[PDB]
Amino acid sequence: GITGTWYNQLGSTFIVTAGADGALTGTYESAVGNAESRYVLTGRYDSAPATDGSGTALGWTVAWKNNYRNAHSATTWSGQYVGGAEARINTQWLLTSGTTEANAWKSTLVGHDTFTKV
Amino acid sequence: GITGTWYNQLGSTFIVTAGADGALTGTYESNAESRYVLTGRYDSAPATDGSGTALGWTVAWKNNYRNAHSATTWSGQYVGGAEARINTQWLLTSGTTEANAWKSTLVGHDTFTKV
Amino acid sequence: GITGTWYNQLGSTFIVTAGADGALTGTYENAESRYVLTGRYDSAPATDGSGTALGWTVAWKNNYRNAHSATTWSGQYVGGAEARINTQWLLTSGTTEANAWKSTLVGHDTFTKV
Amino acid sequence: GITGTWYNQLGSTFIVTAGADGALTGTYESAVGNAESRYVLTGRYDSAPATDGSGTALGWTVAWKNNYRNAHSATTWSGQYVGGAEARINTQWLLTSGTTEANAWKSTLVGHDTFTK
Ligand SMILES: O=C(O)CCCC[C@@H]1SC[C@@H]2NC(=O)N[C@@H]21
Ligand SMILES: O=C(O)CCCC[C@@H]1SC[C@@H]2NC(=O)N[C@@H]21
Repeated sequence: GITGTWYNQLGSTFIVTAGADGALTGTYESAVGNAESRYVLTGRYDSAPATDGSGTALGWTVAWKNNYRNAHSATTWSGQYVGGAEARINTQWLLTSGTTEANAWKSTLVGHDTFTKV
Repeated sequence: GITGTWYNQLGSTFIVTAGADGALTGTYESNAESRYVLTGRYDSAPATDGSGTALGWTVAWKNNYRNAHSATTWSGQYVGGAEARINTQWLLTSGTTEANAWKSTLVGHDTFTKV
Repeated sequence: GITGTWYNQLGSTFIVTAGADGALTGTYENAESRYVLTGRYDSAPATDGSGTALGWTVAWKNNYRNAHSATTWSGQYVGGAEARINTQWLLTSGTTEANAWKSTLVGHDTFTKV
Repeated sequence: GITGTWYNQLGSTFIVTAGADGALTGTYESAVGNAESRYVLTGRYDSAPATDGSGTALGWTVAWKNNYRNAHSATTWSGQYVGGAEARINTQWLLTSGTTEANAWKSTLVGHDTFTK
């Protein structure tokens, strides 16, 4: 159910596969920031979630370097899948750049993404 | 210099291998009962100008014994030198129902040291 | 633009007055559910269609309840017909040190005038 | 306890007064970023915290406008005061800049400061 192709509000594309032991792998395509083309993502998810109507906790990372570009940045997404009519992944993310120690205070962006398969 | 074992101040320990393909893999020890698979990515080609190396990993807090129905992501950067550290901000997201989704997510920071 | 009554999607409601010198003052909503708010905004935003930087704080104490916590919202006002306040918030509950790593929740809210 | 002069790890100066009512008032001066001289802050704190040795939840905002400069941004600190031989305010902060709709994805920095007497 998590496996498949997803989109967010910004129009990025995130092609995950959810493996057996809570492994998340795929590519990420973002509509924004220092980034063109596909980046490798990997993460993890809760492979044994709750029956009680609770969602499925997951997260992934993307290092924004590929064969064409290196932003010297990395983003992590934290959130939960929710199945149903409109299945969706509500996330919060943290994007950190490689900064000198004098710029580390301003090294990290925070934001939230919502993914859907539409 | 990311490869190796790292300690935070909370008593948590992580062992990670920094692969040549920007891969970050290892275990997180929050007692095998407490070890969790870690997976992430890092800037395999950092600047040499005094910048740290951006990185992120994730841990889903399920293993063969427990499941907290949650996941933590770390996003931060490796800083070399004789006093090396990984400085991070994390997001802990819990499995909740929709009416509880506002209370799904803890934020924090950790520093990691080679010790 | 900001001054007035804002509603989020959780039904919850706040009324604020932005004073000329970036003050934000109002209440966050049932008497028992009303709390004092205070914040600050950029009283002189760019004129480039950037929104208006602002934030505020609610400590969750009133004469009826005390949750021993504070929420702060950091976001920006985006005016016009359909105005929105898009925020991010940190909720921190007083904790012992031992539990301080789990002291602070994060999320986001979007408040509208309707 | 909370009332006083505070500094963070950045060499920033946080000068705050806590009201009986739960109001925070004061001035912040940051060592870093698009800032010089003092800025107005306002906040709230729990004016009747727990008895369990829990910290005092609190928060404040600085919109970064003063007569010297304007960064079109606001930082919200959220945290707790911790009494003791080493009084300390541990916080997480959100710095949101006014951005266009297009750049809103990168409007908000997150970070953490701890303030010492
Ligand atoms: O460093 C860069 O400029 C590249 C960052 C990638 C864009 C971010 S990651 C969080 C958010 N979600 C997206 O789909 N895009 C942005
Ligand atoms: O937008 C700007 O450049 C002004 C922001 C002020 C710098 C920040 S606020 C969070 C952090 N704590 C400090 O003492 N300084 C920085």
